[PDB]
Amino acid sequence: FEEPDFTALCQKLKIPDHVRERAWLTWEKVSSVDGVLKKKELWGICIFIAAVDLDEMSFTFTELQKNIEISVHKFFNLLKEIDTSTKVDNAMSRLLKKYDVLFALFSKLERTCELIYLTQINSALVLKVSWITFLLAKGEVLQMEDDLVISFQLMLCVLDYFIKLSPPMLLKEPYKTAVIDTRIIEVLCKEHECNIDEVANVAFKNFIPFMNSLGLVTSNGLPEVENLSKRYEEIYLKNKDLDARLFLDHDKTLQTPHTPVRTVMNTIQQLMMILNSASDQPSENLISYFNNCTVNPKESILKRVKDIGYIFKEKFAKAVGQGCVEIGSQRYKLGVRLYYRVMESMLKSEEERLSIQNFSKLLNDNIFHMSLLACALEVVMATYSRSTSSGTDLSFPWILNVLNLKAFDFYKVIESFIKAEGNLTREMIKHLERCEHRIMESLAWLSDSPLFDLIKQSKDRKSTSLSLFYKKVYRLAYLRLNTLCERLLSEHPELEHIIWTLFQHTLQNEYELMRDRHLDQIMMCSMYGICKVKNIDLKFKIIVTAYKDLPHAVQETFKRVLIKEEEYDSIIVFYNSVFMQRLKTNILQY
Repeated sequence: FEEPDFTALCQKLKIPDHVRERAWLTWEKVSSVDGVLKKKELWGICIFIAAVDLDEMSFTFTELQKNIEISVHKFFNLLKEIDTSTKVDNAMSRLLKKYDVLFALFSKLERTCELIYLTQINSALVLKVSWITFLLAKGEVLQMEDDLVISFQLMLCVLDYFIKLSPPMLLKEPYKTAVIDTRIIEVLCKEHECNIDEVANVAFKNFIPFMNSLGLVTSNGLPEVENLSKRYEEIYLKNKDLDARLFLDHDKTLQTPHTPVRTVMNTIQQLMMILNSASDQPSENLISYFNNCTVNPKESILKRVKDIGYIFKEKFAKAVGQGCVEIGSQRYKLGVRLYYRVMESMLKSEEERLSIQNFSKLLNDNIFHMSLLACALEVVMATYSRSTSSGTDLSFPWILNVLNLKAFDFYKVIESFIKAEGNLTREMIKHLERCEHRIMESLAWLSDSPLFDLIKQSKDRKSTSLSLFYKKVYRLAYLRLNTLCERLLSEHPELEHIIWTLFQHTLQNEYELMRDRHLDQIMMCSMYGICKVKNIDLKFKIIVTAYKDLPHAVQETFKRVLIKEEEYDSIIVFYNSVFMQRLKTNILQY
């Protein structure tokens, strides 16, 4: 069956035989299903799929792109059509993220250069050397591969270095009459809404040490452009990544309210407003409430903060880069500034309501403090990340594993936090609400979770935390169930309430099915399970396609579902083996 053009492409990418024969088998099963269908683009994608699942990348992703002449986003889009394995999805995800971040940074770099150098050692030269230098500097200090902020501050340091190297003649007027001194790193931090202390730490701890490892290749300040270019190529060929040097030629392979970096840099200043009066220590009023307690909690509170900042900036560095313990430090400080601030707002607001000053059960509750702290930290960590409406591994629920805090417990504080801090931006509020959504949809239903005891200790007839939670889950569950129903079942509106009854029945009387599973999986199975006993043609592929268009739905939710303990399959396999096993004698009634 193997068309020659395919075997040709396979050869140009040095594809091994097992990979060739699996790239082809994939092309067979894909053309077999139709709905997508030049046909060369799809071939390389099949090759790429084969070379990821088989752990045999004999080619760099840029090489593949050079051959099927596809754009990065286009490649990604087309891949969503194919029933690719989760492992491919991870691969393309990481690659998509890497590209977007790199593109943003490079765009920002090239944009800034045209405003520093009047156009014509010269501007074109420094752009090349700054970018490749940064490219190498990035790889040494950062282990994230998609952290916009630290990368950008790093890039600002690189830029700073080469502006001074530049003769002031070809510099534009702010910078020209400025290198004649250290005002350059200030001007940038002003022009780009960056903290001067954040940048200076990166320069001292990361950028400058790195440059000092380039002495053998630098003459007259300037590193050898070509030696670095070769040093980068060595790493590009190794990761089989994308050749990021190509941005310099505006290479086609890499062509596609505020551009991505200024966006995130501004929300950071928005956090600097909110905290422009909060010390990293309990204020005297905070200390008042402490002293006005039955048991003075100040000892346990100052210690918890110390203990957590240790586990934090360590874990931070484990994920961001070992040479970044100090930025983990200056992130955590911000969290503490917020944390103490909100705690003062809470206590004060609580005496306006309770007319007392002894808040001793509250202030000595260990779970309450960890909650409030994890929450202040999250606001901070999210302020520093690329907005997740494709986020990161520092994204929620990263902060929950650091503090060893159960998601349910974390959820209970969100509402009071938002209200206690009247200065949270709408975006921060919206992000916290989405955090609550994840706890509701899956996290609180994890195997080790207080929730299942609130449920067990309600299987009798004092339950109130359990009821407000269930009321919030239902709202989420029905809202999702309903947009799905209107899209897929206009012609049978009588089914919706029926499904919802089965959905409710499961969350309530079969909760031990949600254990380490996802709410939307119980939703999708409920639609299907009912549609079948009432003989409506609604196959899972249809259900699952509609599911993807939901606000924050991810493919892994239907591709990877817990069947037996430590056993993951598809939602269909889940439907038949487990979901129908427990609910057989309930869907009888319908």
